[PDB]
Amino acid sequence: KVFERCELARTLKRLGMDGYRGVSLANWMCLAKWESGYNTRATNYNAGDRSTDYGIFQINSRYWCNDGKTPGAVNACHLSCSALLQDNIADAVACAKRVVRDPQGIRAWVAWRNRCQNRDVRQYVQGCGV
Ligand code: NA
Repeated sequence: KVFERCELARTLKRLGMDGYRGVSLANWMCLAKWESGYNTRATNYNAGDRSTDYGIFQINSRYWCNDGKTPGAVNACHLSCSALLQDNIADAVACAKRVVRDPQGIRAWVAWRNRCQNRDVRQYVQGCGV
């Protein structure tokens, strides 16, 4: 499904993402916006290394979830990558929390560095009542 901005903001807050490991809600919103445009069914195949990015946060199969076709991969979130394509984002959120628990934190997503880091991200949550 494709979330509307404020709808997603309220959903993430309820799931406990605001300030999770120091990452503000607006940063997670900026990340979801640039990664998938708030689309839970988005997938991106990386022909260069044979891995695929899944869901709203575009989580990669080489380390985070299992899709069976990615070479030399692990599954740190202990999930089938299919779980990251559901309309209900509970599992995608639990896995995103795992990703940021790693030593790079939010920086793990290159898109965050490119479009969110050191920018005014307030706009992503304004008017949402969060
Ligand atoms: Na994997």
